[PDB]
Amino acid sequence: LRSLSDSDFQLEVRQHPDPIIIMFTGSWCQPCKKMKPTFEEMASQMEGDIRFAYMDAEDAEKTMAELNIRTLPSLALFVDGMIREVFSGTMNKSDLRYWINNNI
Repeated sequence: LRSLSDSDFQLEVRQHPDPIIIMFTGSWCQPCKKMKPTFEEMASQMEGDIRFAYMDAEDAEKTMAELNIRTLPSLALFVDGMIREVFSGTMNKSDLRYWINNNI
């Protein structure tokens, strides 16, 4: 999965036509380590429907600030370059599917 930084955000999220969910992550986060395989399993199922990417705290300070994202990991779904929903914390595979499909 691609990792994005603040410098990529305008192009890849605000300007890009296709939906994207960003998992915000960090180096010292056990919960993030266990959720990665789930996020990546979901990415594989939804390929060509929704894009999936990471943003590490160290590279996404400005993005996290303006989206007021603290909890880690966090998920942020964008549609038409606009924020749809932000989830704070971990999800198992079934809750993740429900969250995505219910929000698009």
